[PDB]
Amino acid sequence: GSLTEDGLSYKEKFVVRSYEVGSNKTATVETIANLLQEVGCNHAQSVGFATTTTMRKLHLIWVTARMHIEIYKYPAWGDVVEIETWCQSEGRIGTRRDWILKDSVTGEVTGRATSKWVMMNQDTRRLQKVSDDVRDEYLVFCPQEPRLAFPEENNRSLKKIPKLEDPAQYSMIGLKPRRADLDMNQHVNNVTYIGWVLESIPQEIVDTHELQVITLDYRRECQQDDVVDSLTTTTSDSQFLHLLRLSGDGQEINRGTTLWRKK
Amino acid sequence: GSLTEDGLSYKEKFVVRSYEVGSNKTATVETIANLLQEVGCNHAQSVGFATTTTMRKLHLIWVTARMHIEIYKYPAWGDVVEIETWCQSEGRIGTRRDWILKDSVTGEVTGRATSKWVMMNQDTRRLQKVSDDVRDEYLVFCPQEPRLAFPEENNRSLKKIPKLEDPAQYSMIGLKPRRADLDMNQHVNNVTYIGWVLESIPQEIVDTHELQVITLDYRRECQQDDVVDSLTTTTSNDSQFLHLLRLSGDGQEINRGTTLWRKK
Ligand SMILES: N#Cc1ccccc1O
Ligand SMILES: N#Cc1ccccc1O
Ligand SMILES: N#Cc1ccccc1O
Ligand SMILES: N#Cc1ccccc1O
Repeated sequence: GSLTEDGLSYKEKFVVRSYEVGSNKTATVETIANLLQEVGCNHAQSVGFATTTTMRKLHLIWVTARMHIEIYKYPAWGDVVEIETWCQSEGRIGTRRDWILKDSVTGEVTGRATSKWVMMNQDTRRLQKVSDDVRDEYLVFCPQEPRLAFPEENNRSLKKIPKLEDPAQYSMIGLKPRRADLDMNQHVNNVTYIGWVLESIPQEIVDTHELQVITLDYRRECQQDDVVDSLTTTTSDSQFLHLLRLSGDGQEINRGTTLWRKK
Repeated sequence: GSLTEDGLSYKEKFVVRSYEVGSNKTATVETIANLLQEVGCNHAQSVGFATTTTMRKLHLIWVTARMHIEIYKYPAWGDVVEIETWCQSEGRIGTRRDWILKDSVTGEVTGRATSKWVMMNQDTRRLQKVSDDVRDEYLVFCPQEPRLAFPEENNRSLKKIPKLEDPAQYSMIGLKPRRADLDMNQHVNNVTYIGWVLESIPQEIVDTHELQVITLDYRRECQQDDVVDSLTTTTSNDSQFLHLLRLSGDGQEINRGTTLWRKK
């Protein structure tokens, strides 16, 4: 991978692996989400990091608030997918990281994604919002003119998501993380939550449709000893409303929506 | 990746990813097992496949009976690991696939692995000794002189594993696969079973030790609707454990194994 000519975005190519594909022999949306995370980390490394020494001193970290992914064509097993990523500050609110996925052979855009990140104290888990001196440190690595993977005014990535009301149409109960679901800091990987959302989609949908769009809000983290229930109701192409909540008290951890196109 | 000069082994390099590492910022044993599977798959593709046209006609597949991995140094996040793999027939019993892992910078061997595979009818699940006509088709892609990743006299890779007796010292109950644990044929990925074995190792061991050796026997498959219990008992500067995976209800065995850990 490498920073582009202007040093304001980063590109990396990936060969889709045999264990990374589903039954149609194309990459799963979780493999795609793992690759977006990987190119995001390689971008942060290439420019000196994604916390600055200032954030590290204040015990401040970046945390995902929302992930939105739209795929037109999933890369097949053995195909090379090229991914370009960049960041942009959105004022005191937080920062956005965008991605563009392309077929390396044709050069056509096969997917796009956008995420919203907020600053949080690592210990108290309190938000606080982006400070003046911290922001300045990041500004030099972001384009100043708006560069959006989803430019359209009031598009799918910015839509408010409602809370699913019981009884849910479908559910997968008692989902628990294992060591492979944790990251290097022993926290559940953000991609695991996407997998848990998808657990309550009926197999008949998975067999006859392809996932086109997924939007997922992150409200609270699932700890190593937590148990999750994944709820799904049809709201319609097929569209679904999703809710992840901790098995006991029913505390919400995530809410989202999915849009599926008939194969 | 590419077949070597003699066309009898295959090499591929991998850059360790950020989500592939544990708390030490080095690759997990499950990341390593996934990479061995990937280089095995790329080797089969580079030579025409890992079923031959005759096996597909007969509804015959290769299935793993045993996996044995020994790691000296786990590659760090960002490091390039080079893996060489080859196959050898072991008569009518079945075939063996071996791997050698190396640090791409130093050229030193950082790990090695060996696996035993048997032929099985895909539908009846019945095992069979490898026939001559099928065997002959594979022989041209394997070295004829023995090439072993574990040459040693009574090496760890060939040791018989006993059945853990209740009560187990440690256990992780109610483990279930999710869609990410399945392969392209909707079967639980062989690496998931390694993860499930490791689930019952106490966190204190994981924090103070590094996994050196894991040997795992595969007896039966966990289906999509099955639930698994992972049992572990200490059998021992080094810690050794006996492992058992069994289906949560009736207690039917799916896997047995052993692990050896060295103090960090
Ligand atoms: N904000 C921000 C940012 C920009 C370039 C690379 C890494 C980052 O976290
Ligand atoms: N997640 C998780 C986890 C952590 C330590 C032991 C077992 C687990 O499933
Ligand atoms: N047996 C065997 C074998 C050898 C080279 C590549 C793939 C194989 O299944
Ligand atoms: N394993 C598995 C699985 C298959 C279909 C739906 C949900 C699942 O966890």
